[PDB]
Amino acid sequence: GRVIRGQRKGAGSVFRAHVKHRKGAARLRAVDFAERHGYIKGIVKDIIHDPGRGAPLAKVVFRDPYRFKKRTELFIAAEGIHTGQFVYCGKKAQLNIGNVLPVGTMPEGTIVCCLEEKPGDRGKLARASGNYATVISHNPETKKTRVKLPSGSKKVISSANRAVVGVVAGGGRIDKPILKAGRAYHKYKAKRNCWPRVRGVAMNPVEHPFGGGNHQHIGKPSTIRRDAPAGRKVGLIAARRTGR
RNA sequence: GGCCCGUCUCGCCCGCCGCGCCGGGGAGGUGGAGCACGAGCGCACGUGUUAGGACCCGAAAGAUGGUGAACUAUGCCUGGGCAGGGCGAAGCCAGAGGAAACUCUGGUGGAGGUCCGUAGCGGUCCUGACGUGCAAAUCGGUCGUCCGACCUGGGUAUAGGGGCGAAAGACUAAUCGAACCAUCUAGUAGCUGGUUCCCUCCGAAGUUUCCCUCAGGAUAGCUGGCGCUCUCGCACACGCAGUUUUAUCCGGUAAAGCGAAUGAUUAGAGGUCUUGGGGCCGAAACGAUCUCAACCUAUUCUCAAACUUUAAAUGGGUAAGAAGCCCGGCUCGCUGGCGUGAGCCGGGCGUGGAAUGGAGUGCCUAGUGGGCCACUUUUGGUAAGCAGAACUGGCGCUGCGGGAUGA
RNA sequence: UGGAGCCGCCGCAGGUGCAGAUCUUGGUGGUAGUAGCAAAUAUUCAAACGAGAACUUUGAAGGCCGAAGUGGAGAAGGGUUCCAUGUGAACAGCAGUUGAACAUGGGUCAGUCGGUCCUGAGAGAUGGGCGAGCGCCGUUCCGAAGGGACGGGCGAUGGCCUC
RNA sequence: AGUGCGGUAACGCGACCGAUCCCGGAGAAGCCGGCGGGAGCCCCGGGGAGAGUUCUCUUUUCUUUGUGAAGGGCAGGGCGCCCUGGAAUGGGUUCGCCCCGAGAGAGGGGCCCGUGCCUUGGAAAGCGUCGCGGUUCCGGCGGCGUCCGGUGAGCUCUCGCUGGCCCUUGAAAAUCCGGGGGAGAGGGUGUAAAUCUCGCGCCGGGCCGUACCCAUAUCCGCAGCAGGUCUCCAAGGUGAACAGCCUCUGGCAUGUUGGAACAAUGUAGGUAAGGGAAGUCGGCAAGCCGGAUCCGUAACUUCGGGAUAAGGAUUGGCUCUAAGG
RNA sequence: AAGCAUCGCGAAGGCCCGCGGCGGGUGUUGACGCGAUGUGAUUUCUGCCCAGUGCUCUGAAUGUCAAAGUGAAGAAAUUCAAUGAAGCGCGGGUAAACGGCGGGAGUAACUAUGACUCUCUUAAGGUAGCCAAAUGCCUCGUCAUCUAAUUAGUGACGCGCAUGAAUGGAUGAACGAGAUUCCCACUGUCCCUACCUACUAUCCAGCGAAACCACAGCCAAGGGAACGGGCUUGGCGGAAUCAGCGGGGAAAGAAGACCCUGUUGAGCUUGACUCUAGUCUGGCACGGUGAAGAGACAUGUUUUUUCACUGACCCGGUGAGGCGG
RNA sequence: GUGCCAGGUGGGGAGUUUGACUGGGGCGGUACACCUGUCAAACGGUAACGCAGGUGUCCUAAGGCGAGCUCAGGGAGGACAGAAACCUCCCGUGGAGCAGAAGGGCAAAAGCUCGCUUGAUCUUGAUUUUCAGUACGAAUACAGACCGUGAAAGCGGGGCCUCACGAUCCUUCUGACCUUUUGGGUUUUAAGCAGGAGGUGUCAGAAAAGUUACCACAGGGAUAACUGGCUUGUGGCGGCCAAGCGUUCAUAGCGACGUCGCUUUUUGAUCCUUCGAUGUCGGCUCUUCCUAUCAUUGUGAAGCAGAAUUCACCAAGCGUUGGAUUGUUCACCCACUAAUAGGGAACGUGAGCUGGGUUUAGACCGUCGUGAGACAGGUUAGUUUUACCCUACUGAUGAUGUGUUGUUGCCAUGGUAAUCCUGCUCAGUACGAGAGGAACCGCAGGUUCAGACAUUUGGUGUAUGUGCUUGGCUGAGGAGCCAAUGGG
Ligand SMILES: [Mg+2]
Ligand SMILES: [Mg+2]
Ligand SMILES: [Mg+2]
Ligand SMILES: [Mg+2]
Ligand SMILES: [Mg+2]
Ligand SMILES: [Mg+2]
Ligand SMILES: [Mg+2]
Ligand SMILES: [Mg+2]
Ligand SMILES: [Mg+2]
Ligand SMILES: [Mg+2]
Ligand SMILES: [Mg+2]
Ligand SMILES: [Mg+2]
Ligand SMILES: [Mg+2]
Ligand SMILES: [Mg+2]
Ligand SMILES: [Mg+2]
Ligand SMILES: [Mg+2]
Ligand SMILES: [Mg+2]
Ligand SMILES: [Mg+2]
Ligand SMILES: [Mg+2]
Ligand SMILES: [Mg+2]
Ligand SMILES: [Mg+2]
Ligand SMILES: [Mg+2]
Ligand SMILES: [Mg+2]
Ligand SMILES: [Mg+2]
Ligand SMILES: [Mg+2]
Ligand SMILES: [Mg+2]
Ligand SMILES: [Mg+2]
Ligand SMILES: [Mg+2]
Ligand SMILES: [Mg+2]
Ligand SMILES: [Mg+2]
Ligand SMILES: [Mg+2]
Ligand SMILES: [Mg+2]
Ligand SMILES: [Mg+2]
Ligand SMILES: [Mg+2]
Ligand SMILES: [Mg+2]
Ligand SMILES: [Mg+2]
Ligand SMILES: [Mg+2]
Ligand SMILES: [Mg+2]
Ligand SMILES: [Mg+2]
Ligand SMILES: [Mg+2]
Ligand SMILES: [Mg+2]
Ligand SMILES: [Mg+2]
Ligand SMILES: [Mg+2]
Ligand SMILES: [Mg+2]
Ligand SMILES: [Mg+2]
Ligand SMILES: [Mg+2]
Ligand SMILES: [Mg+2]
Ligand SMILES: [Mg+2]
Ligand SMILES: [Mg+2]
Ligand SMILES: [Mg+2]
Ligand SMILES: [Mg+2]
Ligand SMILES: [Mg+2]
Ligand SMILES: [Mg+2]
Ligand SMILES: [Mg+2]
Ligand SMILES: [Mg+2]
Ligand SMILES: [Mg+2]
Ligand SMILES: [Mg+2]
Ligand SMILES: [Mg+2]
Ligand SMILES: [Mg+2]
Ligand SMILES: [Mg+2]
Ligand SMILES: [Mg+2]
Ligand SMILES: [Mg+2]
Ligand SMILES: [Mg+2]
Ligand SMILES: [Mg+2]
Ligand SMILES: [Mg+2]
Ligand SMILES: [Mg+2]
Ligand SMILES: [Mg+2]
Ligand SMILES: [Mg+2]
Ligand SMILES: [Mg+2]
Ligand SMILES: [Mg+2]
Ligand SMILES: [Mg+2]
Ligand SMILES: [Mg+2]
Ligand SMILES: [Mg+2]
Ligand SMILES: [Mg+2]
Ligand SMILES: [Mg+2]
Ligand SMILES: [Mg+2]
Repeated sequence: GRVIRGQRKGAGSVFRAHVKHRKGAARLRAVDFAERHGYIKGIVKDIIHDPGRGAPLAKVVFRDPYRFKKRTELFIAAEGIHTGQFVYCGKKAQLNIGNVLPVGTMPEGTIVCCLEEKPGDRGKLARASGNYATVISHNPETKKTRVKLPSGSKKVISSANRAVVGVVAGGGRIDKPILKAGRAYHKYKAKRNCWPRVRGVAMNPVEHPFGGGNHQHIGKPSTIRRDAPAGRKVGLIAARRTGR
């Protein structure tokens, strides 16, 4: 048969991301002497909307402590961050909203977001539109910390890394329905070509493993194993349960 | 008969540089493509069987390497475009009714994947026109939509078992259930079509057996050619038959029979064989009357491809002599009271019933392996110009006279 | 008729005889002077040129496209098709004195109009990696990736070595 | 002493030192609605020049009736620009909004666009008329005019203000400019260093394409093919309309031919007494209604609609009245 | 398509591309995200079943279990025995996974049926709803109604060959170039046809092909290879043509597509036969250093469990900008 | 994590297969390897998806000897005991049994019961059976040994005879003081020779699941779906006899139990033509033909009194309707009518029409299948090509002879055409108990058809004849024009 969709998505070139009008990479400020020992101050110039993202970004300008130059950064502004606000960053930073500081120095129970997974990767976790990670417990020896991710998972992350304080601005975005194929088209047009999703039962049996037959039925069990090959692994990928 | 090699059986004898798990020999079975005082080699010609393009033309295919996103499918970048009207969302103003609570009314306002509708986009219906057209998909009326999932130019990206698809296996340059170009490739085909001068002579088969065999091959059969071995209407013939006769056997078919067996089956008559049921005279009785289920005795009617005592006609084998008789004698390890039986020698006797034939034998070897019809017999079927058999003859392969025409 | 080679016999050899193959090439008939030259209302009179006028030209009349045009200019594409003169052999499915046909010529002038410059979607080199290999992957990734300039110091020629 | 001066200020004047460095802006931003300013075109009342009718009328019908880029001045828009002053009895104000003690009305100013008018260009040229020079060749010669105004939700273009929508936020770089600093330079009392050049003066700007068609005949469809192909401009009338119809500017000969008759069957339009779908698989085709104004509008419903539901009346011309600046 | 509901994934990850690599898309991404599904707005509801096929969880409590390694015999090739990973078996979960939802017996004061109870193959046996449906062979089921007449339409009944609950059931406003039935007006659809117009067709001036063609062409019967233009017997036949016409030429158009055969293919599916990419697991090498601990042989050898270090190797950031005492 | 092995998963992907016979193919069966009786026509041989059947086993004895008896059944008897329990006598040609299906064969056996046994052992050939005179399987006499049994003759190397079974290659076991193991010697191992086994049931022997309506190719009328051809079981129709129905009375009208025929208007049966194509159903239109006559004309018979209605003859001349439903062929219903008879012409008729439902490709539902998919199950939307050729026909010029022309005509031949009904009088009469209820000739007219014609009426209408008007244009009036014929 043909190569199925999803299997065709790996090559790209029609399925790549629409990264034309996006305003850059939303990354934390990298670690240095000021991040490690003290704190350096920056100003929030403006807040911008990034295409394909439900969260607004914030242009934050710092002064470079080694060369005379105003360094700008792309943070994700917490809900409540206004322009003209002094965002501090480092180890000695005070605990308030929009003030990135390490998890080993913050008290536990702190609602944080834009969390680093490994120390130094400029912010990876819990930073979509309204999500937040919580700090459960610390550990003085070996510098480890327990962090609850917004999926309910509970992860051992080292205490050396940092996160901005608060929730991601733009919460409640999924509470409103789309109401239109047009609004869903405009939503995914800024992201990537993935929205018109033909069900594989309605397809011919040569471009999908569920197509064919005089009636639109699946025919085989839709729950497939993890050890399934490419072009076959279609349906419910290694389902533990499947019902309501 | 004899000999060589392999294998099997029964037994003994001979020789040594090394006396042995040595080597050789006898007789009798049996297998070999052997010997038995050679016949091959080399070249050329004809035919047949093959491998090769293989008599010629022909596929649906498969693989390898490249070319296309000028059409179309989708994503991105940059530009362009979309009259005039209808309904009147939020917000806002004013008035009226009442107590706030509030409720109506008149405006303003211009939202909608809203409505009519132009340009644009597309193509429902007339299944209209045309249908060797204007056109390898157009035209007219009627149409759907026309501010958002809209239309469109240029640039660009995705390339063939790949792409792309609001998903029709649709599109991918008039080519898509796997594009196009070139090569392997003159791919293969038990399958269709065709196969080129004359005359003479001979001349078929659709059948046996086997094959994943049923449109085909192989093998026998039918056929042609090349020959050989012999005989002679030159005073002087051994053998052979789709033939008959003379003797000798075989049958179990037609017919006939079942007063004979097996199976079916009709009706009277005479006998308590022997019980029993509906029964009638009787408490009952083989005491009188008959009945049928199975009883007997002689009779009587109709049968049988898978019954038969009998039993034809047509048929099938044999013998009609010299390869036959009559004698005398050797051999035997078979059998053996002497004897048998078989094999070798030597000698003596020729028209072996009718008519007709000149016979025997060895190589190659094409085509065929779809048949059909008719007298008689016969299976299945209501029957068939139906299907399937037996002998024989025809058509096929064959004209000619007749049946008006015509296998 | 033709104008330059050819045949009989003995032998050898072959790309050696056509009526077919929806055979291959070329040519020609019936059909047949037939189908047809019928989508978007329409032409008419007089004169000039000529051998020749329904189609050329001029004048007049009547019409059509009706400013989302049958108008005036560009892009892609075509490449001389643009213009003048002459011809009417072939083409303009009738004709033509006409044409985008033929034959001679001629015509496109830029600091300001565009390309040229930049970058977008993207393409594509060096390093690096992969691959038997033509090469392929990738555009910051396993890079010593700058060839520039101010102020000062040394040295040197050129121009009236002062500058 | 002297790298300028003026204003309360927004800022202005013809220049008005300045580096490596840093910061910022322009480049550089969606779609739609509404309003306002300006232009081009259209309309009306006239005045001039030339053409048409004038069998009757018509101070009449048609054409024309202007000024480039580049500087200066002034109208006209916009201001989220500044000063005085502090407002409820709330005010100003738009089509709608909206604004105001974080400073509204009322005064006084300032900046930007000024494509509009005048002005240099510039009336010499262009146009419309009348009359001539020259046999011809001849880019001519002269007499006049190119004027005064107003309206409009008019069509198109441009600029500005404001609002709506987005689970859409609507591009980069080349290049140019401004600011913060003060490394550094200047001459020492008539000169200089400087002039992100204030005015003038001098030289140069190389290479490539430039014609025509652009579409019922110059392109692609085998062709002068009823097909396909991206755009700019858009007159008058009727009319809601850039719908349809007629006309002006411009264009053409009816689309690979004409003549004579009007047979059948065709193709495309129509019309039919009486019946109204009885025809046919099937109201297929055809036919009825249709614009606007005034009434009126059911069931159901997601309370938005249905809905132009269904169903009635009117529509011409002429002469007036009243209202709308 | 929005709405609804699932599944996987916390980055040495999920899905996927790639001959290849510290390769690449999602990713300028981070559970309100990405990838794979089913159903298809609103309301309401989504019953029972894990026996089967799938998917998934742990388990030295373990049947099967390859290679490498361990021990025993021999002169060795070789053989034997124990150990024996993942996966299959065993045990839970899972139906908005694929799917399935039948029979038998007893039982109610008329009969009938079964509210109730037990069992089967195999796990429950069709729940709420709905229907002669687009779904019902019988069938044109039965009744009511629409008609003069209805195999059509609508409303009810359920005995439903063979309806049924996200393989979604039911209802439902608006919408539909979707499919059916009736009614009002309307009309040549028809009774039943008629006439007019334009372009053709007709003739003419000029120009002018193409399909097709064994020979060509009047019929009745007979026979034939079983429907003759030709043969036989009859009927008979007479030059050259024009406009129509559709009866014939089993007219043309294309080596029937239907059905069959071929030891001919191709697209697809899987519980067909062989394989294979990917993926999971085990062994050897890259692969080092220390700590305690358990087991086996035996009076040093092997299987090893976890932790600690970086020095190989991997990941992240930077303009490798302050790392350890 | 990489490199290399090992194990699981694997239609994500690749290659390939999906037997044969067959009154077309699938389904159903094996007629695919064998055996008996018949077919089978008196040697043998002989076919069909001809008939009845049977087989892929079973037997340590059911094999091999020797001995003794007779079996099944019947009659007669005997306590329980009867029809069948056990004992005895007689008859008893096999009418029982021999493992099975059938046939043949058999009486001191080939059966039953005993006693002993393993000839059911090893090794060469020859022959028969299907046959090509090749195998395999089975069998037939023998030959050499070793044996069993019996007193011996002899019998026996499997089953009383006809079936009970299997190549190459590979593997396994057994046997020889067997050969080789490639320089020589030993040993393990391996290869050889022969015999047996592990099996090819499609049985002379590939290793093998489906679907295609998205399909393709080479062919076939060797082979179907249509029509045509033979037959007529079936469908329809007509006779022969005559027990009865009919108040008596077989035959006015019918007619059982039986039997003889016609038709291709129905379905069957066959495969003879066509698969280098003969357009596959209905309906619309239109023409001709048959009679097996519904009505009309002329008649005969009735259980014909009249009316009405049945049977039968000559007879196809003229008629056989409008609709609701269904695609319908059929069917049923409403109404009219004299009557609403049955059929054929390639199941008349697609270069005549339509495309309604079969019968492409898109879809939805139900059943089946894991699936792709299938369903004379239901629904929906689905391009209907060409005549200008020859003939036939409809019309039109014409043509040959009459010396040429014109007028007037005749005529062979060919076509043919009229049909049916209502009202009045007869007549409320004939007839009849009554109810009811005719017929002939006349009179007035209608239905269908045919041939004409436009006085009237209706339609058409571009005399573009004449008014009325919408928009635009010629300066206005007048006169007009365009708007594919502006409209009325
Ligand atoms: Mg589909
Ligand atoms: Mg698949
Ligand atoms: Mg199913
Ligand atoms: Mg060849
Ligand atoms: Mg050859
Ligand atoms: Mg070939
Ligand atoms: Mg292949
Ligand atoms: Mg269509
Ligand atoms: Mg059509
Ligand atoms: Mg035509
Ligand atoms: Mg399909
Ligand atoms: Mg001869
Ligand atoms: Mg064959
Ligand atoms: Mg016999
Ligand atoms: Mg007999
Ligand atoms: Mg043959
Ligand atoms: Mg036959
Ligand atoms: Mg030669
Ligand atoms: Mg020739
Ligand atoms: Mg003509
Ligand atoms: Mg034309
Ligand atoms: Mg032009
Ligand atoms: Mg020219
Ligand atoms: Mg010409
Ligand atoms: Mg103010
Ligand atoms: Mg130009
Ligand atoms: Mg133009
Ligand atoms: Mg017009
Ligand atoms: Mg015309
Ligand atoms: Mg003309
Ligand atoms: Mg033209
Ligand atoms: Mg009428
Ligand atoms: Mg009807
Ligand atoms: Mg209609
Ligand atoms: Mg309504
Ligand atoms: Mg689901
Ligand atoms: Mg459920
Ligand atoms: Mg389960
Ligand atoms: Mg229920
Ligand atoms: Mg109806
Ligand atoms: Mg109903
Ligand atoms: Mg169900
Ligand atoms: Mg269902
Ligand atoms: Mg013929
Ligand atoms: Mg015809
Ligand atoms: Mg064929
Ligand atoms: Mg074909
Ligand atoms: Mg075969
Ligand atoms: Mg092959
Ligand atoms: Mg293929
Ligand atoms: Mg398998
Ligand atoms: Mg496969
Ligand atoms: Mg294949
Ligand atoms: Mg077959
Ligand atoms: Mg015989
Ligand atoms: Mg005995
Ligand atoms: Mg012996
Ligand atoms: Mg015996
Ligand atoms: Mg299908
Ligand atoms: Mg089918
Ligand atoms: Mg045949
Ligand atoms: Mg037939
Ligand atoms: Mg009959
Ligand atoms: Mg009687
Ligand atoms: Mg044909
Ligand atoms: Mg035909
Ligand atoms: Mg008669
Ligand atoms: Mg009808
Ligand atoms: Mg027919
Ligand atoms: Mg026809
Ligand atoms: Mg047709
Ligand atoms: Mg149809
Ligand atoms: Mg279909
Ligand atoms: Mg003609
Ligand atoms: Mg006559
Ligand atoms: Mg007038």
